Amino acid sequence: HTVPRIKAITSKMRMPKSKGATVLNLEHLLEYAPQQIDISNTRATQSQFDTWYEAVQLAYDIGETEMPTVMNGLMVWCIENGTSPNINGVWVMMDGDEQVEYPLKPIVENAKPTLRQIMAHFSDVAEAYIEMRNKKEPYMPRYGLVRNLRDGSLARYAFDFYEVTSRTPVRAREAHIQMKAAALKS
Amino acid sequence: QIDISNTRATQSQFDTWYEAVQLAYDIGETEMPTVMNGLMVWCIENGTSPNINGVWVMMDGDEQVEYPLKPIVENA
Amino acid sequence: HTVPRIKAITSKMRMPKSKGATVLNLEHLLEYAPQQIDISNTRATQSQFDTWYEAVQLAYDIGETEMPTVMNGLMVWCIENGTSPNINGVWVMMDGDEQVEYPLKPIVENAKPTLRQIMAHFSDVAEAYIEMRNKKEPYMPRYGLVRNLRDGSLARYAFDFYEVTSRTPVRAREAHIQMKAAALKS
Amino acid sequence: HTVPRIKAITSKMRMPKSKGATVLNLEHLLEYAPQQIDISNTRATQSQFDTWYEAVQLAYDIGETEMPTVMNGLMVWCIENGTSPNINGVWVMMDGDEQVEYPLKPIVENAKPTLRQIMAHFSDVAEAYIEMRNKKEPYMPRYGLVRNLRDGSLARYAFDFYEVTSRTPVRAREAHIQMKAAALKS
RNA sequence: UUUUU
RNA sequence: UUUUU
RNA sequence: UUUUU
RNA sequence: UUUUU
RNA sequence: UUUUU
Repeated sequence: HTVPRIKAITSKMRMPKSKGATVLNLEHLLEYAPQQIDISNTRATQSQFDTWYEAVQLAYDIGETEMPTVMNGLMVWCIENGTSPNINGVWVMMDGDEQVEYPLKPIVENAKPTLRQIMAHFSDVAEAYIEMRNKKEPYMPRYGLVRNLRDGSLARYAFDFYEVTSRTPVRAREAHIQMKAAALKS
Repeated sequence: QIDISNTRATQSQFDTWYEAVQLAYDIGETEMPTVMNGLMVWCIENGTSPNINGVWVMMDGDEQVEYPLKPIVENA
Repeated sequence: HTVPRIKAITSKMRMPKSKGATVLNLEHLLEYAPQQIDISNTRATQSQFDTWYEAVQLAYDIGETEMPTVMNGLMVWCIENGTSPNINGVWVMMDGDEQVEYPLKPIVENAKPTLRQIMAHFSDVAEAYIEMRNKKEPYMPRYGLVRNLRDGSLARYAFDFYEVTSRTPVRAREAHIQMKAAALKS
Repeated sequence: HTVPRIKAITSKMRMPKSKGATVLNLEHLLEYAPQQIDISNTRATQSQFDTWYEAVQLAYDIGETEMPTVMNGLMVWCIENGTSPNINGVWVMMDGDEQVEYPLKPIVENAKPTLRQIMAHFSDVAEAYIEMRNKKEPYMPRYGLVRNLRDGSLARYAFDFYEVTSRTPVRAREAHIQMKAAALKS
């Protein structure tokens, strides 16, 4: 009489078995819903990110409360300039009309496995920041200018450490693939 | 078709790998299937090349737990 | 009833967190609006520029009031001739119909990290100066002639130390990319 | 139900055993976290450093309070000039515009196993000092000039007694390897 | 910049 | 990033 | 995976 | 078959 | 390890 429903994982499906015992736990698998970025190797683990954050905070001898401002400045600077392992010298923050420099050693030396993977944690906020800045003036990150990005509307994706995810425009995905290929090309 | 395909590890090889990875983690019979769920999802996201090294990640809710990748690749 | 607005940075966005504490300061990030050229590594820092300016002023034994004229002349000379680290000898100013030479050592030796990055601070004024000079006669900087720039309308961008920014024509950006590639090519 | 964690040192690992008894103490090994430079033979032991410091202080008949200034001067002088066992004569400090010389015998004779290994204790402070000096003028240590170091940004690593550690740039590591090979080459 | 006989 | 004289 | 300054 | 991180 | 003045 009633219309019969179907289970997400069908009852009769070939399953990995060891010693004639199912190797997976379906009860947990159905409820296991980890975000794509939390189980990606292209992004530094939470432990690695915490280690790097603590190391950089200790290197600058900066307190807990002041560190987030430094992190805002570092994210913006990385948005402008690449996050390669080779960057050296000092990165710059603007305290209004005054320029303050911080050493880049602590950031690159403690960033494991890479500074790009560490900054991947800031990818969404970098997107939002570029969106905000573009709402008030033409703000193409310098990485996009180096790559000769002509779209202009792709500025929000045109930084070195952008983490490509499932919920990104296909246009943005293709643009970033092309940009990475061009940058890696000698 | 999949039980007589060389593109798929034999049942004996799969059992050997499963036992080796279970022994490497010092994990019991009951807890291993959860680790296998996490490993399958991680492999779904990231490739299954012989070169993958470091740690693969499971999510115990909002907490990230890492397991060494050596036992998985060396015994496979 | 009323149409509901949306925040620039959405409330529910993945954020970098260390020890279950947000790593960024949104209050400051929203108000953090640093110019693109003030946080660019392709441009010498303000401290480095001040150090170079002071060093060059002291080398010439020139006063505070007379230095800006020397800087005008140096900017024009760099517009004509490249800003490579190799330039040696004397650069030239015109005191009317009289030619006065200044040693190039102090300019190149004190210019850190590079003379190009130091002259990047003069990029906008160089643009304006080339515009002005072109309004009265054909004035293509010698760097554009060496690069065989045929457009003519791109003269305003055809100098060695032009700082490419977000608000530059796409035509100018492509032209300068091609010119830099040609110059670096052996 | 819960996701099972793993121990840093797995329970079932082959261990060195003598007479069927584990030779290592895991409890202490897990907590044993000695800095890399504190267990390196390329650096004089703390006892050797104390012996050398006491010997040099006694040779100069200088008090406890005045010795650190002499040590600052000696570190800077060693930064400029090499720390070979052959250096003889007097090393120089600047008391403003006045030059004061100290005999080099006490420093080299009491420095065991080598003066380079003794000065390795000053490596980090030498790095910082070169960084500071470079922030105000081009300051390449004379050892870098003798080695013909062209990078300029590597000045902070371009002294004889630099102690290569895990947290040093790969660029700096390669540069110092090349510099040491060139210096040792006849 | 030099290197155009 | 540098390498455009 | 890394390699995008 | 392997080689897809 | 030493050998870098």
